[PDB]
Amino acid sequence: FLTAVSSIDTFLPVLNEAKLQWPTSALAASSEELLGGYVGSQFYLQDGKYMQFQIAGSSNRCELRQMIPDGGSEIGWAVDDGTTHTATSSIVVPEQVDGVEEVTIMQINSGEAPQLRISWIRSKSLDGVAYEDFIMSTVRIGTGDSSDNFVKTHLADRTAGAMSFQIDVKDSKLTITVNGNVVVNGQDLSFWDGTDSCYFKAGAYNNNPTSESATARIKFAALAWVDH
Ligand SMILES: O=C(O)[C@H]1O[C@@H](O[C@H]2[C@H](O)[C@H](O)[C@H](O[C@H]3[C@H](O)[C@H](O)[C@@H](O)O[C@@H]3C(=O)O)O[C@@H]2C(=O)O)[C@@H](O)[C@@H](O)[C@@H]1O
Ligand code: NA
Repeated sequence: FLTAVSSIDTFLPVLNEAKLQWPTSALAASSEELLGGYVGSQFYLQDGKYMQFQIAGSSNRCELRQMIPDGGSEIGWAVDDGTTHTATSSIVVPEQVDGVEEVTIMQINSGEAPQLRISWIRSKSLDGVAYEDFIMSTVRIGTGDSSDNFVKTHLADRTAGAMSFQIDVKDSKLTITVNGNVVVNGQDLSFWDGTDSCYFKAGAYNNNPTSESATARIKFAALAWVDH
């Protein structure tokens, strides 16, 4: 028997501003359904406190997608609209099973391309330095596929305990704070000026696994998004 995330108060504010995509982008449950007790192995309250996401398969997801609050439709904002767009979370990333290679846990996405992904990564070299079992940001600065279109940053090695995140977008600039420490300040987003379809996401989006059955698993102790 699985306990629903909505059975406690902690996540109601974000559930009131999200729909859930599972197991792919086009299959969704509404904010109303989430608030009404949506539950399953993919999305349940673990140990009385964690909004836990689980998903297997290449490019499959169990992921919240930002909505206008209070039964609203899909949100679309812009990096240069003047509003500060802020997402906060506290995440326990447990040990990922063999075959899971990258799990996107927070995003800024849009109708053109992902402006930002925060992901857990098993192993990667960045700017000449090898990192293992760590949290990375990937920012798009163009629409191409080569590495020149991205800025990738080692944010923090994965920790045993909960790790806090804050993503702030204001006036075409991005700041990321992890465990209270700034890890990216003033990253340019101006390529995306005028893109009015941006939105936050969070959960588990399974990227390039080497086994289709390996289940990615991510636990949120807190999640919120706000415009201010
Ligand atoms: O060394 C590198 O940086 C490796 O990057 C690989 O290309 C990445 C690309 O940089 C980026 O991470 C992209 O991200 C996509 C994501 O996985 C999801 O599919 C979706 O969110 O869309 C993202 C996007 O389009 O921005 O994924 C690719 C990738 O293949 O994983 C390769 O170039 C690799 O050879 C290289 O080592
Ligand atoms: Na765990």
